[PDB]
Amino acid sequence: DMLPEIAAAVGFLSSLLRTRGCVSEQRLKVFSGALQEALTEHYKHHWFPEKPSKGSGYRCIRINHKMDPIISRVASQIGLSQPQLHQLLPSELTLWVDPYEVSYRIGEDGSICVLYEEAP
Repeated sequence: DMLPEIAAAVGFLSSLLRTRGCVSEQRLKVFSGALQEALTEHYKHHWFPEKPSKGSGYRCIRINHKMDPIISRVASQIGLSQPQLHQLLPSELTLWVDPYEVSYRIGEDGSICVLYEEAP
């Protein structure tokens, strides 16, 4: 039903902001909630538990020269600018949020790390 995978993904980003930033828990709670909501809306029509790769490119969260637009706008709601995000988050991040598995990679050549796995 998407909640756990989205929650794990948002929990990861929130943890990066807590550790690297000086961001209050009030703000981190707003950020976590709003991002969970935003991604739930974004992923609604692009979530196929029986085919986890289907929609994987659409759902993937990327940070390059550009910040991911959903992260940017939710971050703005808690008073973080994109320049700040560029500094607080890893610079070459890919975060895949798929049915039964959330994983990520930092840098084009970095390891693939599994954040969340669960059995269908």
